[PDB]
Amino acid sequence: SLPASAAKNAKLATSAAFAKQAEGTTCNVGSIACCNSPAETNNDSLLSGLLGAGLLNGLSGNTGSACAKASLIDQLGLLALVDHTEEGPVCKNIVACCPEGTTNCVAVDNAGAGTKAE
Repeated sequence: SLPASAAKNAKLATSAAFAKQAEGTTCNVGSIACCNSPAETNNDSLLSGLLGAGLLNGLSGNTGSACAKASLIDQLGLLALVDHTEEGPVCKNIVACCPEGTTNCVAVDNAGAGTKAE
């Protein structure tokens, strides 16, 4: 357990499929996130505050589908919008780009269901 030792990668532990996602979807590395259906992301009343470790916001124009970033995943690991498959840690539903700090996240999918090439 030694952070930032010869590590030139900052992916989702593996990504792979999530990397194909990050290549197929127009987003940014330090603003890469996953957003889930509001009823599930907000399933827990504490979950709503759990995703906002840095006082962040939800989808741009849609207060409900909040997005947790890869850094947030290494901070808490919000399983509300994260799904696990043998391809690695991947999106649960909606893929979008979200800033760490304070502002909404932009969605470049919406109606694609956050699919990834294998």
